[PDB]
Amino acid sequence: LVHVASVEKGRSYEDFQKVYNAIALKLREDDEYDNYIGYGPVLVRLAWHISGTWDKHDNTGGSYGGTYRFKKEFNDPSNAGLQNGFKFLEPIHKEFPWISSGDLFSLGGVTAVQEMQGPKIPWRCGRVDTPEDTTPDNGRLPDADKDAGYVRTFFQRLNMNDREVVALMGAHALGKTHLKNSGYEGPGGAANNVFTNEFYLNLLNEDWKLEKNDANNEQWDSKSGYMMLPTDYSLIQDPKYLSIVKEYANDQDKFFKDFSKAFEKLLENGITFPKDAPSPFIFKTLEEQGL
Ligand code: HEM
Repeated sequence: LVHVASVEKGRSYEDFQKVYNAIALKLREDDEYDNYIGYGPVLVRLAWHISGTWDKHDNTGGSYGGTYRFKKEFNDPSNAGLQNGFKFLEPIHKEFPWISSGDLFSLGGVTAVQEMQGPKIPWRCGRVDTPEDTTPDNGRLPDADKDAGYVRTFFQRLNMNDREVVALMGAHALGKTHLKNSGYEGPGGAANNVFTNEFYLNLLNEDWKLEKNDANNEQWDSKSGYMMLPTDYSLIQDPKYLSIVKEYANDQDKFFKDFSKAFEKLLENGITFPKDAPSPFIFKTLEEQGL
């Protein structure tokens, strides 16, 4: 099963920077969402979930086909809440109808990370919509109530190693768990709409207690009002993960560089890029453009 990137006809860097900018401008404008967290975190999560269905063994799932637009995937219990990100992107897609669904969903994630002051994430165009029967079944996204061995094995299916897993998980600095979506409640820290290495700092520095939430699920809580999922906390229970958590807690730049690599890889898993494909694009932020 081969998915060849095909550039939207006649489009180039400038066209995608316009789409970036529209997303970024709406991120700034629609600031009220989720008690003023804004849409950044949910857009990052959407980009991850549309990519995280990939299976390296047979190249099913993955961002290429844009299949989140079909009800089977839209309604995956694992994706509860992401409809808010999709709705955000609707007017963007209406303005730029030429962009593929997979390019739009993944570009939303890149735009959110950069506009939240995260690392630059190189991004490649050319995902092509595929039909409804290519939508992957529910159940390929990870459970949160599990341990380090679960996490490690899970991410092998996405061809991610320990360092890539721990780097990717730093995105959990962003946003919050919502009890009605996932059966977990609370943010992971104070800086949850700016992209930093706070996830690692808080894992190491907060005093965590294993409590039950109102949905009768266990989660790790701090007196400062933060929470970690069991799978988050597993990163400091496993000795190999813990070393890498300490590394990123002590080196912001290294976290940024490793996140950027792992996130681009996640977003590109399953896609074959022709040798004569354009190079990856690095979009300017609104701030860099004076916009
Ligand atoms: C073991 C892997 C992971 C598990 C079990 C997991 C689980 C969760 C769960 C349960 C939530 C809360 C959803 C809700 O209640 O609204 C969440 C939120 C989120 N996740 Fe993860 N996740 C994992 C990996 C990742 C990765 C790799 C990324 C992206 C690089 C990511 C990005 C996010 C973001 C940004 C949020 C906040 C969303 C919001 O505030 O609306 N997650 N995740």
